[PDB]
Amino acid sequence: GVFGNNEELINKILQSSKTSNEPVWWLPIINEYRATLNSKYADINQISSVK
Amino acid sequence: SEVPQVVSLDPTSIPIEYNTPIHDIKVQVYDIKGGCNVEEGLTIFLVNNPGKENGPVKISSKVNDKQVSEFLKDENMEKFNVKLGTSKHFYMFNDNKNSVAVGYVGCGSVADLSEADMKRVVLSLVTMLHDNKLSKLTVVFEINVDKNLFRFFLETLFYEYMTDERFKSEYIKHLGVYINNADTYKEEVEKARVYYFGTYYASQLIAAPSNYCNPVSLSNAAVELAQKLNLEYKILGVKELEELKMGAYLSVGKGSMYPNKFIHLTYKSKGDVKKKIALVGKGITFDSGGYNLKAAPGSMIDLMKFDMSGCAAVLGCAYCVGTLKPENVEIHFLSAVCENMVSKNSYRPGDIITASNGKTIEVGNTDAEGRLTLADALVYAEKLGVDYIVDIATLTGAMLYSLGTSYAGVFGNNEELINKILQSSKTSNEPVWWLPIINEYRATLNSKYADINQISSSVKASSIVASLFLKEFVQNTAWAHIDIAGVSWNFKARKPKGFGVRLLTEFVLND
Amino acid sequence: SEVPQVVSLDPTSIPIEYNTPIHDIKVQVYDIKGGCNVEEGLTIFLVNNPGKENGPVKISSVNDKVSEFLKDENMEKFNVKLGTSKHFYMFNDNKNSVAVGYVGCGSVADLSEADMKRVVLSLVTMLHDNKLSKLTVVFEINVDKNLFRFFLETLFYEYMTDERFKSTEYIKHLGVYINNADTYKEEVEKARVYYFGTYYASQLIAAPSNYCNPVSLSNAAVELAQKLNLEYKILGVKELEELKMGAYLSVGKGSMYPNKFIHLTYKSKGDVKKKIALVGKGITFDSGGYNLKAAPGSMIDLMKFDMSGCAAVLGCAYCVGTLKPENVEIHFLSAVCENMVSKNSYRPGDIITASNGKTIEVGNTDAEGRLTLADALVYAEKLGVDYIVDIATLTGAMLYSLGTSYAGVFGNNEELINKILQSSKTSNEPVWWLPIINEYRATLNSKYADINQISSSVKASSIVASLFLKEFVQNTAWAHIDIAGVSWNFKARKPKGFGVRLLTEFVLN
Amino acid sequence: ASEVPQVVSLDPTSIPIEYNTPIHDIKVQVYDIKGGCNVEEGLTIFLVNNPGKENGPVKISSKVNDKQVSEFLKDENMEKFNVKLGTSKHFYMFNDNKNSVAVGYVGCGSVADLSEADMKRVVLSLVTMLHDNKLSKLTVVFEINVDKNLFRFFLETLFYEYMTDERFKSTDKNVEYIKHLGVYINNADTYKEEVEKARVYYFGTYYASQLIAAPSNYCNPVSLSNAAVELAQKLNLEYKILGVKELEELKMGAYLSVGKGSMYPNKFIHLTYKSKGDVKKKIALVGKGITFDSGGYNLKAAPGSMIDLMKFDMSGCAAVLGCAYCVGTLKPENVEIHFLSAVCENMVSKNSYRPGDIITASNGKTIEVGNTDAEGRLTLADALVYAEKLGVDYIVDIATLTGAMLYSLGTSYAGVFGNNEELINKILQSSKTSNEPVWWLPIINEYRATLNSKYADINQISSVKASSIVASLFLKEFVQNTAWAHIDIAGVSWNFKARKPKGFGVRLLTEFVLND
Ligand SMILES: CC(C)C[C@@H](C(=O)N[C@H](C(=O)O)c1ccccc1)[C@H](O)C(=O)NO
Ligand SMILES: CC(C)C[C@@H](C(=O)N[C@H](C(=O)O)c1ccccc1)[C@H](O)C(=O)NO
Ligand SMILES: [Zn+2]
Ligand SMILES: [Zn+2]
Ligand SMILES: [Zn+2]
Ligand SMILES: [Zn+2]
Ligand SMILES: [Zn+2]
Ligand SMILES: [Zn+2]
Repeated sequence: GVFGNNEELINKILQSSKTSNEPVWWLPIINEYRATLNSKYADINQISSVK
Repeated sequence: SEVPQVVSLDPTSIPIEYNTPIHDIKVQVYDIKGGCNVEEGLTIFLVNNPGKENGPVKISSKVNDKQVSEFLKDENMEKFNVKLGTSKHFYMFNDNKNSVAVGYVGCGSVADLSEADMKRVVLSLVTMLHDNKLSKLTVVFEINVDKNLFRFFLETLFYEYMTDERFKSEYIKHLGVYINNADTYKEEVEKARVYYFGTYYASQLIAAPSNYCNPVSLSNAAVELAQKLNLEYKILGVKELEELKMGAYLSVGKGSMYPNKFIHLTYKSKGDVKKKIALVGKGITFDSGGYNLKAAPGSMIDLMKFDMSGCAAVLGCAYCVGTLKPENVEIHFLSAVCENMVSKNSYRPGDIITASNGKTIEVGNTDAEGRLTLADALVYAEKLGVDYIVDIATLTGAMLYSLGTSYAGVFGNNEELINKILQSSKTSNEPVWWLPIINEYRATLNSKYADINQISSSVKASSIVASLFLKEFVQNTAWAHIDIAGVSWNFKARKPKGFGVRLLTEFVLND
Repeated sequence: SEVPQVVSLDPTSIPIEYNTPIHDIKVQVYDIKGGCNVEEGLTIFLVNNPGKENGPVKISSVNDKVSEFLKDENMEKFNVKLGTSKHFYMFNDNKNSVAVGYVGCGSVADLSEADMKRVVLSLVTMLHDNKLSKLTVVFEINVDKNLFRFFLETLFYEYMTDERFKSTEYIKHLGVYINNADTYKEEVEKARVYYFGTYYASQLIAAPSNYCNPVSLSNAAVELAQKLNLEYKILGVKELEELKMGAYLSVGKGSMYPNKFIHLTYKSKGDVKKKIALVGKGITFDSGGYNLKAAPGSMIDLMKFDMSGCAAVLGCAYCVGTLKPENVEIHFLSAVCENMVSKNSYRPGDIITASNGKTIEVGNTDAEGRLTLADALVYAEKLGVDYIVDIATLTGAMLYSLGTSYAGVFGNNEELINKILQSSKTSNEPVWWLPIINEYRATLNSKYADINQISSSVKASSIVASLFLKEFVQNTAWAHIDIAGVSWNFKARKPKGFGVRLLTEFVLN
Repeated sequence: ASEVPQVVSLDPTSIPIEYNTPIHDIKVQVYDIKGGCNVEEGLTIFLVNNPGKENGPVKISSKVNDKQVSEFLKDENMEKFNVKLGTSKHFYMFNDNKNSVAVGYVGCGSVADLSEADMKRVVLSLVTMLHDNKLSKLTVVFEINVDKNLFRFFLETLFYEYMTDERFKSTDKNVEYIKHLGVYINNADTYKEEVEKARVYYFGTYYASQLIAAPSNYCNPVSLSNAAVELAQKLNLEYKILGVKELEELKMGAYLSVGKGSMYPNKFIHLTYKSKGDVKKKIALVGKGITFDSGGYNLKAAPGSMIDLMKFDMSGCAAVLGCAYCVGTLKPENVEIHFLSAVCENMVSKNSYRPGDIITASNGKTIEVGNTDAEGRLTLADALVYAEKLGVDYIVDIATLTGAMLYSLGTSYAGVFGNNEELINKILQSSKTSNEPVWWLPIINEYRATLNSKYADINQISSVKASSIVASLFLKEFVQNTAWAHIDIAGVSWNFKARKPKGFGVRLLTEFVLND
């Protein structure tokens, strides 16, 4: 699986995947799940409590 | 058909609300460039603050009321911030000594609002309404929304505002909207109200417990829906299902006290037909798992009336299509409805059953019941001679591990159809992500004795494997499969989402 | 009334022993001051020793010169460790062979509920391996009038052996030497009655579920009512439909046995200054339903025990019907059914309607007891009674809370709680008061129904369940006795018949 | 003051503590309702109910010394709103001086006597009005009846929830605490004494909360004992911290074994308060101080285990130090109090103690370990032996001991066990006046036999699921002839929904020390 913050880079990853013949699939970074990392005390949680 | 009972106190029909209080709301849209009137009711400003995170609230719209303008001055509003979803509202008297409420909902610091961002904004509004007895709500959009997102706003507002009290023992009458380019958005209002009910209608079917919503009662409700819309309808019973040789579907329901019922609605255009579309929905009114009983920690068996969400999504689409009445199109709404139960009459792990296309199938897990019924529905669908077959189903719990509770996955054998669905996901704002059918896993379905395995032994990646199974029952037609298992139920709100209704409708309307 | 069968070899009734060898035992009680004589059988001295580790035994009295065996020098070789025992056989003055011995009662002077039980098991052990015709017991320790009765009751119960289901002896006389004997004599026949009431309950609980089903159990209740002389009424499905008991009826939907609501009634010849309803959970087998008991620890092979509340209720009916109390009206209630897996069963998620109109969302088909108890409490309150006491094996959490010795009681009225606690003291069946915390009520707020059956969370399972039941009592003092932890004796692999003596002491006081 | 060991230099060497909180900067003024209410600057809130009528209409019943604000609050206008418990509404209006003021209410239901949970629900609603609003002044008007204790409880709880812990934030923080608090109530002069008593109890509670919320890399045996020393110094309390060598001398084999696997040396905390008066009662308070409970070789690996929460296993100690603050501040008369905690960390190592190991307590009793995750009773055992040698009238210990508390009493009520009815009844009474709910649970002697070890004097655990009772039976064996009580707060210490500690026990223990 490939995740990213930039479509140009991701597609380059996909393009390299095609020519290297090492298969990779694009998966989404879903911002709605970001709130599950809101820690009560630290700046951020390491993990969710959203499987 | 007569719904069988064990005792006389067992319900014989699903209660359905057709006339909702939402249908009583007169909606008016005004242009923002002209300023706001704040006479009656509750007035809410949707405000953001670009580049300053949790920044101060600043209203920037002239209001034709001196008492409310003093309230909305910057010195007073800077006492609030725009953190997404945050809200404040005050009750006060305006210039003519009438009681009004004014407030805001924070829309963050990001110009571009998402499908999720808009949902949290809407919930904040809804929280104020569930505490409000007033007759009018006015919403002022000091943010950017396209025509689609504005419709999504109304749909979501409508959906959340409505409360289901069928099993229990002061709604607004007017909705005002100030938005830029108002006249372009007016056409979205009544389209939203339709999309609203289709989703809520599906919601009612899903939320209905399995003693209320069973194969017979759901098929009866489908007929009743068809009669109110005027759609051709046909319910296939066991005897006909036996002569169509639908052994996979029929096996699944053997252990139920309720006869199998196959739902077939049809919309036909008065036009000439340039597209035939079949929509297929998973219709398991309760998934106990059968002899593969759902007893493992996490199985969520208390939630398993929801396993007919796909079917509900299809009926929800049927309402919208039957109401909006698109042209040049013929739509078949299909669902092989049954109940997956434990009994002496139940089918067993290891049983080899024969689908209606002649393929023999070895059952390895009776809780993989959905793909077995869908198999027969897909064979039924393709013989209809359609251009597109789209199935939607709460098929695999694995989706929770892959895409989660917000995005559904779409699989298919045809890239154009997949692309059309993604486009439909993008204009309906019901998020879908394209997932692969990896052909290399196909060998894991090779049975030693039967034509094909029902499940793999091996290859965790069950969502793909389930799609590989389904692909075997569509021979020569463009087909797509949407797993809504992760997204169907709203776990936080303890209610259904009615997911898929708007997605499928946008697919038939914009194609 | 006819028990349905799958095959002809299936039992159509519960076998019941009414006339036990215990009812055949001659009991007489003497004052220790007159001395003891050791004619026939086995004579046992109950002795303690304040300042023991445990310390040596010392006897004190015997009108037969054998006084010498029990001399201080020989007896000092044995110790008084609670439960320790030794008995020796000898020839007496009349050249007859007699057996003499001791049971150690520790050093704590006033013996408790548990400790006295340990004494009895030790006594019973000697009786089970010996062919005695008479047993004589000497109390060289001090006990209450109530604890003595408890001694007798427990003795009788542990001594009795259930052989109903076997394919492949008892003493006829019991002697007791104690001081102020004339004060204890009234306790003897009361004990034998409490014995059978307890043993009767034990018989019902121990009866396997193929023998003890909703029909066969309701039949036994009628037979009990008939011999006793108690007014009886048995509700079948058609009158339960009437009455709209949807919660109770859903639980039994998956069973091959029709639901039967048991209603026995006792009315005093006195004038009635108290009307009491006793309600018992009567699940003849708890499979758990679609929430099948498949998890480790569920003990599904024991779930015939899930009608212990019902059994306790009928056992109480025996004592009440026999002892015939004054100024009391008692209703013996149990909504009996079976929780099974079937095409006809109720499902997780189902919304059902109780007889008071409240809609209930089922979250776990294994939370079946509170569903049946809900309708029973509505029915109970409709009789227009002053006190409602329900007793049920409701929650396994009780094992984590109080364990296997003390039962928990919950309630809405402190006086009723006070009477139950007082009854626990004189009945010597240990009970502890637990709180109904209203702060947890919100966990039952359903999205669709009037109320949730269970919490989704809130591991305070016993308290949440008590909260559930309380919603079905509007204006009556009600207490709830949870015997899920105390009903079964795991070590001895038999029932305790817990609650029979507790409930009876409650109506008597 | 000892040196906190580090594995890397980035390891924290002290627990951050906020002593001077924005709450302490708040000027609190109390007025009598009979003089009327002035509707100021800031936000003015009415606490209203409607006795015997459920979700009934709102009616203000206190003279407002403003014609414009009286007119707005006339009930013609107010009955469109209801008093449903937790409900709240905001009002905007202009007063007699043509100034803009804010007014509102919080519904207090229909039950007249508000329980502690109800009042919390009232307070939580108040805090929502305080959050996201930049008020400079908050005014509360009591149109409901509360006794002196419940009024104090109102303040304590208000302060607690209003306060936000930002010690461990760096790149996350945003907007502003009120500086003034006005209270309108009838018979105000009787309630004035509760104000500063609340401010103290609040912080003792928040102080305990801060220690518990502190993660185990911050809050360890050394850093926690350091914080206790530092606290004693600010309060002029006598302190002594026992290290490994003294604990060895004192032969505390049970306590010392538990800490063998930790990189942090064991630290025993002993604070003391003595009145200049003559001492007429001596009390020992013992708190469980496991800075992290991994479970040891009985590792917490089962699904319900809550291993990320186990920094909270020193809540008992935290309540005790929190009590020390309150006592050290209020300075009670004729009393001598010992604040004790055997602090350590239960870890997995080559040096860890093993399941099956037999250890010797300071009173000579040999103990067979059956489960290393039952480490708390081992530390309390030596702490209780230490406590009794001090020659006190009462020994009260408080601990997150058994998860069974969640199955028995839940998350709201703590359990108390004991060997003396008069002590149990003083603790229960303290629960009433502190409004920290506690319920009396039994120590069942029939269960003592399962602690009968084949080789050691006694087993650490049974092999009988009544864990809280068995643990109490264990502890009872380490108090010979002194009145003793055990408070199991395992279920009530952490607020799961809020995702924070409660600081449970501070007010209960403090009230217990004060009312004799
Ligand atoms: C299903 C209900 C919760 C009742 C159930 C019960 O308590 N089940 C649980 C289990 O043993 O798995 C459990 C035990 C202790 C603590 C928490 C949960 C009881 O056995 C019953 O079926 N009564 O009808
Ligand atoms: C097991 C111990 C004797 C005490 C321990 C405990 O009670 N654990 C729970 C229990 O026994 O109910 C639990 C165990 C496994 C899985 C889930 C929950 C407590 O957490 C602790 O370690 N205190 O120090
Ligand atoms: Zn399934
Ligand atoms: Zn399914
Ligand atoms: Zn059950
Ligand atoms: Zn049960
Ligand atoms: Zn532990
Ligand atoms: Zn611990």
